[PDB]
Amino acid sequence: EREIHPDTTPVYDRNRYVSNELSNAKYNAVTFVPTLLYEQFKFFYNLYFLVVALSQAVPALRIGYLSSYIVPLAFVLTVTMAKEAIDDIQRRRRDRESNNELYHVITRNRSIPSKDLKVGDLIKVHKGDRIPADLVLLQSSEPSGESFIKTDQLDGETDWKLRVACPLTQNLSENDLINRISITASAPEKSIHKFLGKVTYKDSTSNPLSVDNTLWANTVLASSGFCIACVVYTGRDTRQAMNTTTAKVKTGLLELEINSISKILCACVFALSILLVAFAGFHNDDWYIDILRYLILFSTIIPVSLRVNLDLAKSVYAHQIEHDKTIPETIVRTSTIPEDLGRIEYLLSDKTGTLTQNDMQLKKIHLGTVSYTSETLDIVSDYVQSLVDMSFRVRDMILTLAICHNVTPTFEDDELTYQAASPDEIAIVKFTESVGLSLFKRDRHSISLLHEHSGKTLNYEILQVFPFNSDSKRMGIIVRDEQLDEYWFMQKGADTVMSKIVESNDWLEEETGNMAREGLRTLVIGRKKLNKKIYEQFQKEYNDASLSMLNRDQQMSQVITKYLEHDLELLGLTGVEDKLQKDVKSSIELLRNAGIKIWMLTGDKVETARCVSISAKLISRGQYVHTITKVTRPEGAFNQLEYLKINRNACLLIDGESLGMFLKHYEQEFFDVVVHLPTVIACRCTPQQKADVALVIRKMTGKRVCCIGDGGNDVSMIQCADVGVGIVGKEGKQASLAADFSITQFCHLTELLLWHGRNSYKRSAKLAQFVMHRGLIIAICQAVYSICSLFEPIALYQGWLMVGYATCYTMAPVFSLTLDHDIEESLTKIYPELYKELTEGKSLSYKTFFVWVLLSLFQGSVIQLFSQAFTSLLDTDFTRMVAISFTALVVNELIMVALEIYTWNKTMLVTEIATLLFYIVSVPFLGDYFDLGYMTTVNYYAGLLVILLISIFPVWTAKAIYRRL
Ligand SMILES: CCCCCCCC/C=C\CCCCCCCC(=O)OC[C@H](COP(=O)(O)O[C@H]1[C@H](O)[C@@H](O)[C@H](OP(=O)(O)O)[C@@H](O)[C@H]1O)OC(=O)CCCCCCC/C=C\CCCCCCCC
Ligand code: BEF
Repeated sequence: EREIHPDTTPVYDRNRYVSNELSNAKYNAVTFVPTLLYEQFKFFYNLYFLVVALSQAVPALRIGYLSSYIVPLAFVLTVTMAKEAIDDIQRRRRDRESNNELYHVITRNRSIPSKDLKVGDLIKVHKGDRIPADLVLLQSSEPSGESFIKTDQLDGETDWKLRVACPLTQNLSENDLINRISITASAPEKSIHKFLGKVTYKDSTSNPLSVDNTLWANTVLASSGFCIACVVYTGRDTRQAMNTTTAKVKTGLLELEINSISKILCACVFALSILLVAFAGFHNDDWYIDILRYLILFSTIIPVSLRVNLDLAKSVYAHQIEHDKTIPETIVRTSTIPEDLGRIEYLLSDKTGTLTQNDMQLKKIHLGTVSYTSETLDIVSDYVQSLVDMSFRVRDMILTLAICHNVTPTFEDDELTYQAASPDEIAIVKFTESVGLSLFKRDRHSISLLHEHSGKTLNYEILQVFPFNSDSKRMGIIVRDEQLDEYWFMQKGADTVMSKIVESNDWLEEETGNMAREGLRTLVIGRKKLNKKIYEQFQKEYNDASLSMLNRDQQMSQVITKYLEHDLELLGLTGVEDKLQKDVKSSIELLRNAGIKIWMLTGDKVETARCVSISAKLISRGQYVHTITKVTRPEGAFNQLEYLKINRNACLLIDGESLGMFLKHYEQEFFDVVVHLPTVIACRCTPQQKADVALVIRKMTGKRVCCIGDGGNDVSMIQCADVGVGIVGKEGKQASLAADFSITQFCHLTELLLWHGRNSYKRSAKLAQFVMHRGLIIAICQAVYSICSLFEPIALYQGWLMVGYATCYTMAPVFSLTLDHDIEESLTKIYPELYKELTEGKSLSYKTFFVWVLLSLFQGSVIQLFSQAFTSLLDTDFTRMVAISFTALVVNELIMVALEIYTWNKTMLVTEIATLLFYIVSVPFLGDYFDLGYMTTVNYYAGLLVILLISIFPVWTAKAIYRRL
C-alpha cells in the first residue's frame, strides 16, 4: 500500500510511519537490569558466587562477617552494570553523529537533519550527498537524462549503477511537483534488486516504477549536479535495515573455559568437604549443615574473586587496545570478549573497502614490441603531444583508449568530472587525460577531445554504439572523423573473447599470461579502417537485421561479425589494477602463516574477485583455482566430489548463488570439503549469506570466526560473527557503528590479533591460574588443619584474616600479571608462528587445572604440616601456629607471582614490594587478637625460611626443567 503524497504535514509522523534514526541502541531503561542480570547470571561460574553470597539468609550458615559476602557481590554487580551502561551510552553518543546528518529540503524551512526527515519530504541531494533513505528520483540535474549512484557501501559492487528519472516528472517543475503529485510503493521487502509501485499526476495519469527509478539506503550519489526525490521507506523499512539481523550478546571462549573448570572446582571442594565431615564423624551429627557450611567457607574466595579480577582486567585490555598509537583510533565497542582475540582460526574478509580502495589506474600498457608503465608516462606523453616508427602504434593506441568508452564528462566549475558506468572506463579516460589527450565533451552524435600542448580540440561523430553487455564482454563504436574524412571502428573487451577476432597476435597469449599473473584487469583494443559507402552497406544490413517482432535478433550479431569485427588490428592491451589497502599483500601472508584460514566473502563480480585475490597473494604463485559458478539445484554435488578427488591444495572460487545452494542442502558435505582447502572466495554474496557462512563455520568446526568489513554489506556478518571487526571507511561508518572493534584500515588487524589478542588471552589465563591457586591453597590449609586436629576448619584464619586474604594483602601482585608482555611489540612480525601455539587448550584444560590442584595441595600441605612440626596443636601455641601459617601463605603468593612473571616492568616491582610492606603494616601492627606470637626470635624466621624453601623448590625446579627442555 503506502500511498505517499508530498505535503505530509497532516500526518507528519503521528505514528503513521517510522522515524529515520536507525539507532544501534540496546536495553531500553525500562528493561535494562531485567535483561542484563538474567543474561550474566545464568553461567555457573557467576551463579556460584551469587548462591554463595545469598547464603546467610538462614542463620545456620553464617560462616563469618556479612561484609565478606555482600560487599564483593555488590562490587561485581555494580562494576558489570557500570561497564555495560557506559558502553551503551558511548555507542549512542557515537551513533548520534551520523543520525542527524543535514539534508537540504524543498517542502519548507531551511535544511533539516535526518531523524527529522521522514516519509515524503523532498530532498535536493547534492553531488556526494549520502542518501538518507530509500528514494524515488523524480527529477535529475536537468541533463534530460539519468544520474549515477555508486553502491560502494550497500552491496559492495565496485561499479556505479544507472538510475533514470521518471519519464513524466522531468517537466512538472517544483510548483506542480510539491502541490499534488502523489506516489505509491510496495511494502518493504528484502533483496537489493526489486521495486514496485507507481507515480501519479492529475487525473488517471500513471507510470510504472522500477528498481532503476529508486535510490536506496547508504548508496552515495555520484558525479551529478542535483536531483529531487521524495523518500518512500524509512525507519527500519530501508533495504539496508531490513537485510540485517538483530544484534546478539556474545561471550568469550575464556569465559566458557573458566566456567567449565569452575564446575570441576566446585565439585572438588564439595568432595573435600564431604571427606572432612565424614572423617570427623561427630561434628554435631547434622552432617548436611556442616558440609554446607564447609562448602560455603571454601567457596567464599575463588569465584567471587575470579569475577572481580576478570572484569577489572578486561578494563585494562580495552584501555590498552583503545590507547595504543601503533593501532590509533581503534576504539573498542564491546568491552566483553577482548581476550577472544588470540583464539581466532577463521577470518572471513570483505573485498570492497577492507581490501581494495575501489581506486583504479592504468598500471601498465602493452602494445607489442614494448610496454609502458604508469611511471614512464613521459614517453607516451611526448608521443601523443605530437599527434596533431612506434608513433603510429602508441598515438593510435591512446587515441582509441580516449574514444572507445561510455564516459560522459560535465563541468560544475573550471574542473571537469566523469560520470561513467564502470571504473574501468573511468580509469581509461583518466589515463588519457593524464597523458594529455583529455576527454572534454560528450553527447549522442558527438564525441570530442581536448589536446594538450597544441591546444587543438578534436571532434568525432559516433555513428553507432554497441554497449558493454554480459556474455558479450565487447564494446565498440564506429567513429567518423571530420578533421580527416576517415571512418573507424574501435573495439574494447576481454582478451579471452577478443583473441579470436584479433590479427595473428603471436605474442598476445604470452603477454597476457605474464600479465594476469599480477592480477591486472586485462583489456585488449583494436581498430579497423572503413570508408563512407561500406558503412552504408553495413547499415542497410544491420537495419534489416534489426527487424522487430521477429525472433532472429542474432542476425545483428551475424552482420557485425561479417562486416566490422573480423580482422581488427592489434593496437595492444591495458592492465587496470585495484589499489589495495596499505600492506595488505604481506598482512595476508602473515595471518595465513599464523594458521588462520583466511577466506574472502564479497558482493562483487567473479572476474574482479579473482583478479583481486591473485593480486593480494591470497592465491599462491600456482594453484588449480577451481571455479564453481552459477550452479543451481542439488545436482552440483559432482563439483564437490571432483574437489575431493582433486585432493586439496586447490583454492575454491564460488559464486554467491552456488554458495547459497550448497550451504542450504549440502551443509555438512560442503563444509567437510572447504575446511581442508587453503582459501575460499565468494562472489555476489548477498548480506545474509555471509552471516550464514559465519554461523555455519562456528557451528560445524567449533573454532572461532573473525569477520572484518565495512558498510552495511557486512553488518549482518559482524553481528553474527565472533570478535567481529569493522572498518570506518570513507563516506560511511555504519559498519563500524555496529562492529565489536574498529580500525581505520586492514593493516591494523595484523597487530590487533597477533599481539593484543594473544596477550589478552595469555594474561587472562595466567590470572585465572593464580586466582584459583590462591583460593585452593587456603582451602587446603584449612582442610588439613581440620584433618590433623579434628577442630572445625573455620577455626583457622578466623576473623579479619579471611577478608585480608580475599583482598587487600594479596590482590595487587595477582592483578599485576595483566601488565606483562610475552614478547616485545616489534618481534610479533618476525615470528608469526608463536600465535599457533594456542591452537589447542594448552592453558585452561582439565589436564592443567588438575596440575594446579596438585601443586596447591602440596603447597598447603607442606605449609600447614611444617607449621605444626615447628609448633604444637595445643591451644597454648595457637596464636603462634596461625602466624607461622598465614604469613607463610601470604609470602607464598607474593613469591609465586614473581616466579611466574615473564618480564619485570616498573609497576610490578613496585606493587609486589608495596604489598609485602603493606602486610608488614598489617595485623602484626593492629591484629593482636589473632596471628601473634613473639614472632621475632630466630627460630621463627628460620622455620619460615624452611617452609618457603620447601614450598617453592618444586615449582622453581619444574620451571627450570621445562624451560631447559
Ligand atoms: C551511567 C551508569 C552509572 C555507573 C557509573 C559508575 C559507578 C561507580 C564507578 C565505579 C565503581 C568502582 C570500580 C572502580 C574502577 C573503575 C573502572 C572503570 O569503570 O573503568 C574506567 C577506567 C577507564 O579509563 P578512564 O579512567 O576512563 O580514562 C582513560 C580513558 O579510558 C582512555 O580512553 C584514554 O586513552 P585512550 O585509551 O582513549 O587512548 C586515557 O587517557 C584516559 O582518559 O578504568 C581504568 O582506568 C582501568 C585501569 C587502567 C590501567 C592502568 C595500568 C595499565 C596501563 C599501562 C601499563 C604500562 C606500564 C606503566 C609503567 C609505570 C612507570 C611509572
Ligand atoms: F566490500 Be564490502 F561490501 F564492504
